[PDB]
Order: sequence, then structure tokens, then C-alpha cells
Amino acid sequence: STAFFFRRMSPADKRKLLDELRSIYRTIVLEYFNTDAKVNERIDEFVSKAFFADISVSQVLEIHVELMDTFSKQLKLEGRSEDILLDYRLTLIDVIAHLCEMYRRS
Amino acid sequence: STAFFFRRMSPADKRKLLDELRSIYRTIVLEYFNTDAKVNERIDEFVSKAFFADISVSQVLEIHVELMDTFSKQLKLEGRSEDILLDYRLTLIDVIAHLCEMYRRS
Repeated sequence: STAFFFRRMSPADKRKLLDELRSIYRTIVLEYFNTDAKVNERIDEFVSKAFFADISVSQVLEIHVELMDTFSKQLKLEGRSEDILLDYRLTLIDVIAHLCEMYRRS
Repeated sequence: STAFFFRRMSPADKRKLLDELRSIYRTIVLEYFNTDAKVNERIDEFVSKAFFADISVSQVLEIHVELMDTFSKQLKLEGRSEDILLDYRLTLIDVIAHLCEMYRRS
């Protein structure tokens, strides 16, 4: 069980890892729904690092919500224009599903 | 690893188990967003049975999509009225997240 080993080796201060995971999740969102982009590689990278870091599913959702807020602020979305982001609920399911399958298949 | 044991013991024909999982997921959807209902108990029941049955995350998504289709047919939803169902994407995240945490914490 590499999960066991990664849990054993995971640092008390996960802030740097969380920063890296945020950065990867940003690229996933930017690349999702888009053809010709390999969001598949980026999702694998996120899942691999999340598994390595032994973060909780709550922390994954937290990263997603942080990024949705960030994009809203960056694009100056007001009121109902925030709805352009709603389809990224599919991105979140995709990421959590792939993390679940990582834990299930090893 | 009970996951190991459940995989070992899981039947080749999972049709009866899938039927039971569909029935539970139906009650989850009906109870979700609703206060005074303990959808928490029903979600735990689904996750427990999914773990026991060793079904894939694809099969969980398949059950969700089957049920959304069923509710649409039962309520005679046409066109844009199907959008009343979109908030159940949150239900699906909730269920897959809880399944992921089941694999992660044991």
C-alpha cells in the first residue's frame, strides 16, 4: 500500500503541496471542455499529487471553490454572469472520480 | 483490507446488487436538499453497498444518469424543464466524495 507509505511520509505542513495542487487545478479548469488540450494529462497530474499529499476530499473541493472564486474575481463576473462557471461542476466530478479510482485500483 | 476481501467475494453477476443500489440512489435524490430527511443515512447506505459490491465509479455515474432520466420521464419534463434536475450534480459529488473517503480511510 503506497497510500500507507504516502500517509507515513506526508509533511505536517502541506502548504507548499496545496500551492502546487492549486496551480495544477487552475490549468485543468482552463483546459476543460477544450479540444486539442490534454486536460487528461493535467487531471492525472493533480490526482497523482493529491494521492501523494494524502489530502482529503474536502481539501479538493476547497481548491475547486477557491479557483471558481478566483476566476470570478479575475474576469470581474457580477451576479448572473457567474453562471458561465457552473459547468465546471463536471470538472470537479471528473477529478474526484479519478481520485476515487486511484484509491480503488491500488 | 476489506476492499481486498469484498473484491474477492463480489459476484460475477452484479445485477441484483445494481438493482439495490439504484433503489437507494433513488431515495437519496428524493431526499436531497430536503431538511428533516436524513439523506446522510441513505448516502452512507449507498456508499457501504457500493464498497461491498466493488462497483466502479463509472457504474455510480451510470446509476445517477439512469435516475435523472427516470425522474424526467416520470415527471414528464420537456426541454428546459429538465433544468430543475441540474442541482443534483451536487448530490453526485456528495456520493462520489463519500465513496472516495471510504477507500481513503480504510
